[PDB]
Amino acid sequence: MKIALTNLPPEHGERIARLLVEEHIVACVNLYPVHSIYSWKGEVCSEAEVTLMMKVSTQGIERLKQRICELHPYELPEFVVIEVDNNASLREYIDFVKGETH
Amino acid sequence: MKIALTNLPPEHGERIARLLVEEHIVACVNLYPVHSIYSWKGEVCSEAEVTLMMKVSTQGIERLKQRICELHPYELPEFVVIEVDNNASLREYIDFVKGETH
Amino acid sequence: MKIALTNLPPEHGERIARLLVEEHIVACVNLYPVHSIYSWKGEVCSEAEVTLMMKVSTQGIERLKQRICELHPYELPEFVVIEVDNNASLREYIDFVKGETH
Amino acid sequence: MKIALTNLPPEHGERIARLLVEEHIVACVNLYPVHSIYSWKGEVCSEAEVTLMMKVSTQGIERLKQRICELHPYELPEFVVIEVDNNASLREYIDFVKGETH
Amino acid sequence: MKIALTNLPPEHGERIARLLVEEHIVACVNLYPVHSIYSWKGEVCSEAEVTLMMKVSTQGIERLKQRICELHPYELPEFVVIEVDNNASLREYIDFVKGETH
Amino acid sequence: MKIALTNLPPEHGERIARLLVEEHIVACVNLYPVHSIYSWKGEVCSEAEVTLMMKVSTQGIERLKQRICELHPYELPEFVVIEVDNNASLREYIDFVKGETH
Repeated sequence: MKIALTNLPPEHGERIARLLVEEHIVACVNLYPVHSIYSWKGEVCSEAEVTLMMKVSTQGIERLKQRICELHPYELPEFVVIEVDNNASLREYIDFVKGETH
Repeated sequence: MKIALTNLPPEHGERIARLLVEEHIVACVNLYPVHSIYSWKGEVCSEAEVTLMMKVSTQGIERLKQRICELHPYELPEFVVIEVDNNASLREYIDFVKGETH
Repeated sequence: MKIALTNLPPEHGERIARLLVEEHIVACVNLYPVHSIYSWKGEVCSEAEVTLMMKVSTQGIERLKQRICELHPYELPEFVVIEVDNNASLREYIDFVKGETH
Repeated sequence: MKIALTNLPPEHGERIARLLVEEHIVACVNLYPVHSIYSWKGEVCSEAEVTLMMKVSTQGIERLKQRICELHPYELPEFVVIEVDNNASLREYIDFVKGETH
Repeated sequence: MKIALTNLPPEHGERIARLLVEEHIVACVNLYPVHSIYSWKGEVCSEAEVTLMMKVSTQGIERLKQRICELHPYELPEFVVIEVDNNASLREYIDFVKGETH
Repeated sequence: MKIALTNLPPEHGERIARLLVEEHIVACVNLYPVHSIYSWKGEVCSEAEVTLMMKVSTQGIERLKQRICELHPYELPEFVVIEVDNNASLREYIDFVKGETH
């Protein structure tokens, strides 16, 4: 399995997280609000966002990336994938994540 | 060192995080609330949870996993381990984490 | 690219996050509050902190570590670097992070 | 002006807040996530919710109540009006809140 | 009804809230984490706390105050009652709050 | 005592709160992040802000208002005073709030 992150305006975060679970593209999402500061086209931007921490099988990652890009309101969305130490994690939890990712 | 994640109902999060530090199974825990959406036995579940981001030596991970499973109220708890780039991290901070993990 | 974490008292979190983006040492920071429990010099410490989740090019990490250490109010600050699965992430987002990291 | 409070599931909180601002039923809304513990039909319930702290003109309250009852997903919604000390508050802020409310 | 506020250390906030709901001393509690900055014995204090926003019937307030003073870990606890506009609030919500309070 | 509310950009919320406590203009401040949706000059605005829930003595309110207007970065700042039921609240807490306010 892996963890994937994106950030969404709070309008869309929950909607999109819900869809991803309904469509079984991810097993589980944690959402929490966040304050983002970034450089964009020569300016320091400060925004209210929600982070989606998404739990998906390692092979379901490509499909997730595709879907995020379809649904995401930003020209250039964040999609950052983090590697999980699968063998140090709880075996039955990874198996669960794999099972719910169709 | 590594980072480990679990999610707990807010009732147990703080209690369990406190124990793990008192028993020196982890060096440090960050707790923050989270909204979780996941698939479970054919249903979309939506819950209030607290994420525990736990900082532990690389070899203390097995013991942490065992302890989490003993204390965790869920049939199938989340326990996800994330690999840390140890050499790009601050050396003295990893040494601290190692030292507090007995 | 990589993700880097530190935790700061809420007094300094925002200030420091802002500087790092203005100085183009990181592309983007997400800040969120956190409750931290850790062992320090024989005692269980409980504090209000803010987590800075920082997005930086893989080679800009050394400079970030140096800067964090210059600005951070703690004797021993947290600086934890997490490896990103660059090829499973969105290519154009990594390119963006690289571009904003001077 | 007055402050009104409601709690919504995260899936509806942001959507509904947005609408109330756009329709000029409230001047401003502050949303923040919350863990709700409540008694309901003989069960202790524990939910992820988002609080909407709404700023509205005194004369706009009944419309807000009406609209909240229309849009709210719950059978029995929360609508709680908090008493503002209008003389002690800042005049220009109250005026702003009056001017954005219809 | 009225709203009552207190702040607790995270280790006690969730436990205490749960009790007050179970004992039917409050109908509902919303908890959310908070950073507290306060003056105490000549020191500026900075703490992680969790706010409990409690819904109780008017006649239930003194019991709530009494129970808060019994359970609260602090020498001098916070107990602040906020004035609800009962006529402008939703009747059925107030009634619900009355019915869950003893 | 009374409760006063304002909202600030995250870059100023913590700094300003700290000052008001140090100068003994408020006894205590609770800060928490918030997503603000508000109407402003014909635009629906969506911002990251931090709420300051401030505890002050009744006679200290005007100074607090004055100081908030001085320090606040916004042209038109939020300053909203919430009505506390002083008899129903805990006497010793009110007294503490009076004693820390000048």
